[PDB]
Amino acid sequence: PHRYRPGTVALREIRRYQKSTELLIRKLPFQRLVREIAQDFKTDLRFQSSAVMALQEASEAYLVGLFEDTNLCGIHAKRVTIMPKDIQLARRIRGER
DNA sequence: ATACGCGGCCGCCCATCAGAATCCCGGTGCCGAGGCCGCTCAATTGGTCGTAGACAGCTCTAGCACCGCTTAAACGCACGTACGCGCT
Repeated sequence: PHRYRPGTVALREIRRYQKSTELLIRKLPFQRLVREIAQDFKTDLRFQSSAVMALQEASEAYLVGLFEDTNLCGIHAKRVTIMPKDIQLARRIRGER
């Protein structure tokens, strides 16, 4: 009986997932969340279904980029798994915040 | 030939006059608001025309809601491997 050796599945997908364009985040929950905050400035406002996507794309890509910076720093240390600080470390250096 | 005298020397406590050092009052240099000001060219003033844009009417897209059949994706847990990370 058989189970793939660790780290054999993850890379395979990386690429599969790298080749394609299609969004990873969910249409319903995303939307609800967007509505949640927008209400908190002013309550009960509307957006064209696309207007929601416009918003959805700009952030989905945004993370994937940060994860990439997080990874280099994980590597720089002789490590293998993106730890917390690395993200923060990354955040601090970019000096966005 | 043999015995007495003393002489400046000196430690002693005791006296006089100048110099060192702290406190009572100080001048000096640096920084930053002030004042002065004056020739003047950019804002203000009084004024006309016209056009953006507020506004009200209107219609006509699309954002919401809502439902249920279908199912892919998320979930949670079980088991172990191969890394995080600690030490030397």
